[PDB]
Amino acid sequence: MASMERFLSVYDEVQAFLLDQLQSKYEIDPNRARYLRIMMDTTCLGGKYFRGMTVVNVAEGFLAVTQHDEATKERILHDACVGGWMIEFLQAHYLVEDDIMDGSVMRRGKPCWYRFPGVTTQCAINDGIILKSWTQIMAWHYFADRPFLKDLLCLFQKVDYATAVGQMYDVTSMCDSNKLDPEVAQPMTTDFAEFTPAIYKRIVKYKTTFYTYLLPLVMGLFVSEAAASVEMNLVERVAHLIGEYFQVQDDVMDCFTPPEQLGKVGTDIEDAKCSWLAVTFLGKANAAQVAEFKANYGDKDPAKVAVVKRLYSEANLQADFAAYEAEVVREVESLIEQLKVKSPTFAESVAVVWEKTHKRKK
Amino acid sequence: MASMERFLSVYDEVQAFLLDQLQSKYEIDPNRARYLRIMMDTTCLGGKYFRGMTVVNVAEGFLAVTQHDEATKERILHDACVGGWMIEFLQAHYLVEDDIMDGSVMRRGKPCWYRFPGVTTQCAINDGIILKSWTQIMAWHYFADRPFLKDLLCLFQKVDYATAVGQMYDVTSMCDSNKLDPEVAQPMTTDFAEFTPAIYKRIVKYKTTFYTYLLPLVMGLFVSEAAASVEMNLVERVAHLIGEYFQVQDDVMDCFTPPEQLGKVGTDIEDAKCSWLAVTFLGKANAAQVAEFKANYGDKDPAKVAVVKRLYSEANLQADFAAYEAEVVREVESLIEQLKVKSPTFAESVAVVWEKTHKRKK
Ligand SMILES: O=P(O)(O)C(O)(Cc1cnc2ccccn12)P(=O)(O)O
Ligand SMILES: O=P(O)(O)C(O)(Cc1cnc2ccccn12)P(=O)(O)O
Ligand SMILES: C=C(C)CCOP(=O)(O)OP(=O)(O)O
Ligand SMILES: C=C(C)CCOP(=O)(O)OP(=O)(O)O
Ligand SMILES: [Mg+2]
Ligand SMILES: [Mg+2]
Ligand SMILES: [Mg+2]
Ligand SMILES: [Mg+2]
Ligand SMILES: [Mg+2]
Ligand SMILES: [Mg+2]
Repeated sequence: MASMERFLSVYDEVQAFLLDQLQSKYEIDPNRARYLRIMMDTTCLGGKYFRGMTVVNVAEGFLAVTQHDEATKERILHDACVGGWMIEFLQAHYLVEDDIMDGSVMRRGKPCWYRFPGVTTQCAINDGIILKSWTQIMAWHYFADRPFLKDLLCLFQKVDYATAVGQMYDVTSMCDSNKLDPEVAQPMTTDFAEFTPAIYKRIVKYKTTFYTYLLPLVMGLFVSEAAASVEMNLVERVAHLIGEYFQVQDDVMDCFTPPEQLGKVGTDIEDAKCSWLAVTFLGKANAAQVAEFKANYGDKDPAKVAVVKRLYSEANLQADFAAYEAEVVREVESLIEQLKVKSPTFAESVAVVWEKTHKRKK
Repeated sequence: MASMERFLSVYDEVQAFLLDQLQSKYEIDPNRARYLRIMMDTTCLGGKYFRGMTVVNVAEGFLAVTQHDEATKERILHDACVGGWMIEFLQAHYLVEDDIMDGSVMRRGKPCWYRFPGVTTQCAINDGIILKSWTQIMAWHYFADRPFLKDLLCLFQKVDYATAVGQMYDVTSMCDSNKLDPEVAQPMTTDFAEFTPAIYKRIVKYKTTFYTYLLPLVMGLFVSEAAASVEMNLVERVAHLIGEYFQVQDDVMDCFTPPEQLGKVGTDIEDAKCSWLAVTFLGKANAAQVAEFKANYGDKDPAKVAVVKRLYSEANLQADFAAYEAEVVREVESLIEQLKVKSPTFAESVAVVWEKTHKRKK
């Protein structure tokens, strides 16, 4: 695709600036510099680019309906692409750490960064932190001058914090709230009482909807100076909605999509994750299905995992997903309809994002 | 001490705000809220507070020589204390991750956060990231309104990045630059050719002098609006100097201070760290001392470590430290003398910081 290449060319610009700066203000030798180019390529590239592309889409949207000089068109698109990369670098950061926290094996068809032979956990934690700093380095370099800079950075760190908070929700989801205590070794739940639709939704709201949807949509508005031309409550509500759906597909895919298509290998069952499959399962299963699940869930044993998979198939959980999906389509089309009142171009952007998300295979 | 208590009371304010906000905008249950109060207390408290106190000192300095209304005095001190906590929270973040990367056991007389039974590595990585976000949450809450806010946040992230970059230098210091490669398992150096004074100094410049000295000194100026009344090159140079010395003491203490006085247990020998002791040792030892060191360094074996300790004692490395220290006193007093020309009050601040650093025991 010819817009993908234009986005990626801005990466090459950004990568060059970052690496030049390291050699020239941070006294880095070429081998460490090389290491960081590979760390940036490995953790920032080979994804769908839908977070960053989303910023560009929103910006091109306002550009088609507004008068601008050719140079402003250019600047604005360039700003959109750098903004896009901030979010991709923000994601890279989170995935590096997440793969560590989750015990993952592959991502984008390659081993997870920390599993690289010359990397390891000790380095990966810090590479992760580098990824996050890079995002602030870009912002300050490319946007120091822009009227949207405070707003952009205030949003970004609010989104970053929601995500970290959401991450803490996810990684403690298999613990009984009342037993959770830094002094005491955390035992897994036996009741699964907190695998509810409400709690599931809280987890996913924070760990994924802010950075996956809210941030790119609102950033696209910021770099367009168009935030006053939209109902912000509608934007928040639609980003939460689509973002929840996006995480539901992620959960479904963890268990049911073969790793070669997915580019990563599922770990939710092993990890005892409060995943959409698990919550939906516990919502429809009988007494004997529940008990069989309690005795097999949250263990690396390939045979116990096989059982949970067989339980999930038995429970016919694809019916539940069709119902789920049908309701989300209702509400998304609704919210897009509402967005049309003050901003038809933006609601068209939302519709493209939704379309891409709905039709996803990996 | 009665200024320590006033600083800590601002923590209680900040802690309350952060935790209230979680319950009221982030839907946190009391048990997760509790977990984060203990994580904040454990990682933010029980240290010397010299980074944050340093901001307060600098601010009180400009307040004694300037006319202000009683309310501005108050505001400015409050701002200084919140600024101070940003750096303490920034340090907390770095120590949580560092203890993981370094394989440490204790800090401030308690197990390292990740070694807590109810915490673990998976949670600690993220608690760490929370710590860093808290710093931006404070800034934006307390200072959204202040004229120094861009400057403060631009500096902070520049300092944060230098540190992360310095961390990558430290954790790869026992690798031969030319062998370092993400695809290939990293073998320790056999030559120790990169354990030089120049390389040592580059490591420490980035991993410690920016956040330990540059940031608090410059932040104290920012919240005082007094940055134009100082020679910034002199500030940078003195912060680098004192900060290097501070890391040298840290290295010396790692090996030679008993854990009960230190509050942490040394790991530099085991970890193959490019530490001041190692570099100085390699700088004065004979052919047979060097070879004996090469065969014992970078191994957890208590007996190989015993040997490196015995080699360090043999080499009479406390003479070298006295010479080192005598030269730093020369240059610090020099730089403080220079600081007196445009700003005598600030140079007095620097002198207090230096005095505290020089006379430290843990
Ligand atoms: O590993 P993946 O891709 O399956 C999965 O999506 C990863 C993921 C989702 N949301 C976040 C937020 C921060 C870091 C990682 N995140 P999950 O949430 O299931 O770990
Ligand atoms: O663990 P400590 O206290 O001995 C030691 O000081 C810790 C340390 C120094 N500088 C940094 C910067 C970021 C994180 C940790 N840092 P070291 O550098 O020797 O790990
Ligand atoms: C569910 C979430 C938010 C994590 C998976 O992220 P993506 O599937 O967007 O990862 P890439 O496309 O960037 O590989
Ligand atoms: C050498 C450095 C910079 C790390 C040790 O930091 P401190 O010795 O300042 O840690 P606390 O006083 O905060 O425990
Ligand atoms: Mg994961
Ligand atoms: Mg996860
Ligand atoms: Mg997943
Ligand atoms: Mg350490
Ligand atoms: Mg270290
Ligand atoms: Mg140390």
